[PDB]
Amino acid sequence: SVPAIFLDRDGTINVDHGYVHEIDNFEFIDGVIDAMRELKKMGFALVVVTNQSGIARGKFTEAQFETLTEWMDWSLADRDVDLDGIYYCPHHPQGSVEEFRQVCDCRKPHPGMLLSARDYLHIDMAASYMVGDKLEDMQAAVAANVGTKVLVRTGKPITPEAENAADWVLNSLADLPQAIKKQ
Ligand SMILES: [Mg+2]
Ligand SMILES: [Zn+2]
Repeated sequence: SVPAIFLDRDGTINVDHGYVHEIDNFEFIDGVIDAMRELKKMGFALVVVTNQSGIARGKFTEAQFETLTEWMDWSLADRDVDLDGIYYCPHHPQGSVEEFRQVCDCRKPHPGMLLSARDYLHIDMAASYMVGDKLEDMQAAVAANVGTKVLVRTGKPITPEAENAADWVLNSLADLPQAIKKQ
C-alpha cells in the first residue's frame, strides 16, 4: 500500500560515535534532516530500524534509549519530519543483561523489524528502500523483499561483502532524494 524508506540509525542518521545513547553525543549527519523531509514530501513513509545491542551489553538502558529516541523523534517532528515508525532490537545472544540475552527475530540480518513495520504500516516492500552502512542491513532488506538496497559511506568504511549485497552505494542518505528522482 505505501512505499517506505527504511533507515538504519547510527552511521546513517547520526554519526556513529560508539554506543550513542546521550543527546549530547547524537550528531545528525550533514543534510539528512533535509533529505528526510524531502523523502516525506515525495510521499515515502519513513521507518527507523536499528540494532541497539548496546542495551543487551549493559552499555546503556532501554530507558536511556527511549529518552534519546523521544528526543530524536521530537527534534525531527519539529523540523517537519514525522517518522512513521521507529523499531529497535535491544537483544544480543551474549547479552550481559539477562532480560535481553537471546537470539531474536528482530536483530538484523534477521528481517523481523522490517516485517513488523510492513504489517503495521501497510508498506509496499518492492517499492521501498533500505539505507544503512553494514552488510547486516542489506541482508535484512533482501530477506524482507525491499526493492532497492542502498549502502552509505557515512559510517563504517564499507566492506566488500556489504557492497556485494547492495544495489546502490551513496555517499550519504543526504544524496538519496536526488538519486531516487533520477529514476
Ligand atoms: Mg549502522
Ligand atoms: Zn531483537
